[PDB]
Amino acid sequence: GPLGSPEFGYWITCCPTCDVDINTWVPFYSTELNKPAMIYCSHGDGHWVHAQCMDLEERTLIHLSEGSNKYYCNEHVQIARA
Ligand SMILES: [Zn+2]
Ligand SMILES: [Zn+2]
Repeated sequence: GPLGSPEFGYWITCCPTCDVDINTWVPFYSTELNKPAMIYCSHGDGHWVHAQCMDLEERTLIHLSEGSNKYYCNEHVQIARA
């Protein structure tokens, strides 16, 4: 019984150039069924954002999902010039 997308969910804007949208999205991860494995950042304002949206690997997401791991989004992994 997969939950459709009637109400809100992870269909948001992980970034300013996000493309994740059920209108044309699908379960890419092998551990997922029909939803983007969003990730939480730990830099000042922790937020939620898709993983593939930042050119990430499915394995790294699994490893980072082990529990204890300083996970960092893409816009806060190497802040310096922009
Ligand atoms: Zn996104
Ligand atoms: Zn972040």
